[PDB]
Amino acid sequence: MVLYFIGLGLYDERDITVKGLEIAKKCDYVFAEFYTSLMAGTTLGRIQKLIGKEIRVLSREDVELNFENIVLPLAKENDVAFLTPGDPLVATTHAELRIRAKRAGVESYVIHAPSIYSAVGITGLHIYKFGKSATVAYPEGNWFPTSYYDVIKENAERGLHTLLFLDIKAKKRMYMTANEAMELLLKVEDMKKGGVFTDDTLVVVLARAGSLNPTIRAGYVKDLIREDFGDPPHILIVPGKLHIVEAEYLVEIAGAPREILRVNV
Amino acid sequence: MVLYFIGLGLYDERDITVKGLEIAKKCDYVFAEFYTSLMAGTTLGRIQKLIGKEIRVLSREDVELNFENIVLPLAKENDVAFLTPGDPLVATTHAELRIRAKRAGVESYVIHAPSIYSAVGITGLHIYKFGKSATVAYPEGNWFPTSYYDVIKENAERGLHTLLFLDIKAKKRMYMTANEAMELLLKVEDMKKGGVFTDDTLVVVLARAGSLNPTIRAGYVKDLIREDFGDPPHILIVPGKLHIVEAEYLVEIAGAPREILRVNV
Ligand SMILES: Nc1ncnc2c1ncn2[C@@H]1O[C@H](CSCC[C@H](N)C(=O)O)[C@@H](O)[C@H]1O
Repeated sequence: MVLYFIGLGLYDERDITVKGLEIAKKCDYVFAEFYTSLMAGTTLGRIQKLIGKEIRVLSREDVELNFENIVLPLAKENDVAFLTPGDPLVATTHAELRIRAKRAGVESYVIHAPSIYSAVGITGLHIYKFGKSATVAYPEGNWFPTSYYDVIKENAERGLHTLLFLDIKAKKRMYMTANEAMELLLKVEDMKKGGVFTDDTLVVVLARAGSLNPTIRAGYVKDLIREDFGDPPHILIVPGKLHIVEAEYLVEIAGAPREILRVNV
Repeated sequence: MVLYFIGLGLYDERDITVKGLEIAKKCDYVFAEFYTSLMAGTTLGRIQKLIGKEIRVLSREDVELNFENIVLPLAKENDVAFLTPGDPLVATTHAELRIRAKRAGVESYVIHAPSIYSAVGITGLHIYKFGKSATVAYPEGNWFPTSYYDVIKENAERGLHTLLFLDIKAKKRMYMTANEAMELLLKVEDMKKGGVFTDDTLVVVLARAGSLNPTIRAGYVKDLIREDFGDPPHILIVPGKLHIVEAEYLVEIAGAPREILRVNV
């Protein structure tokens, strides 16, 4: 009687690890949530066919409010798996669910999978140079989130890159595009005047990481803000000072303006 | 005409993704490098058996000096796979290899897999709170590198966690232990006296991430410096101020002392 937290990866059903698949295939009950991220290259049906089990999808409320009443009860007398997009413990609050598991006397194990947090390495930007991360949240009513702007400022001041997770409204089927994120950032800039994000700021966009042909683009906000980066999910990155090799990759692979090759050391 | 960069994941031969395995199986030639890191929970033989292909292992020199003479020629007229521990392109030197492919008229695609960079999510520490990362290198002769100490200092003063990759002598398969890293840091502290790493510093050790039975331990240096965390690899994290939820996970899951709930939050 145990509970497995198993990541499904970045884009499609084949992004699950072999370990995760073999373990999922032998579980008695399989649950999953698809509100923390978007797997744009698969369907519930394909995932179900791969693991050979029926998958009960849980809503954010089911998990946050009733994980211990829906999943844990079964884990006390059966092998249960809880599937999630990407890595189950990255940019989610699922780690806390392991405490609930302990309290219920249920042992839990974690099976990792490709995460967008590390996949950004495909942009050519050195992973160790990424600083604090942030999420660009949709404004709601009179509330306009701006914390992410300060994160960029803090990292950039230290010469570090900033990974910006983009908002998602699973129920409404709304996925924030890199374009919308840029528009919001420009609005915060006009409000704060920190000189952190402007039309001349160099940015990198990574869309549908995990697919064989993800969209990887780098350039100035003024040029990319109205560019079509394809279907979601998208992630936006605001690089700090570039090493020469980072600039070379952005130019050669992400189509960045050749002028960025001339770094100001 | 195609080169696939395929990640092998965290620990053993089943940490490769289903996508990576199926693609590797269909490749005409398969190369691999084990110098950026190692796969401690498996062997080349077990990886070969899973993929059902002979694996040509390449040294750091083979890759950095002769990638275009060893791998690319075959990729020109065949489907070739290049396996790497973890997630491809996390290691800083990997990215440039895609430019080499482009220069040789070879298409390249990246197949992601779990990376320790994202797997640390299992420590319960929020991924967004991780700042710049660093590597603790073994001092040698008259060379005593200490830049990693400064990374911790700069992250911590901003309330961010610091991921410290530990040194490895790839060919000899000798891993720096978290204990050795702590000893080194106390030594650097005694030299810099910045009050960044002392007996009272709270640290988190993650050993054998990817395994079903990783060791996750949190506590003060004075208590953990001589503790046995099991077989390698080891990762050391120096967290910044903790969110109560992070602290509760460290206490409940990582055996941290209750004291952290009042001292480090
Ligand atoms: N394949 C992908 N391509 C681009 N962005 C992605 C992505 N998968 C996730 N994201 C980004 O991350 C956000 C979800 S955050 C949850 C992340 C997940 N646990 C993981 O490990 O990846 C999305 O709204 C999007 O901005």
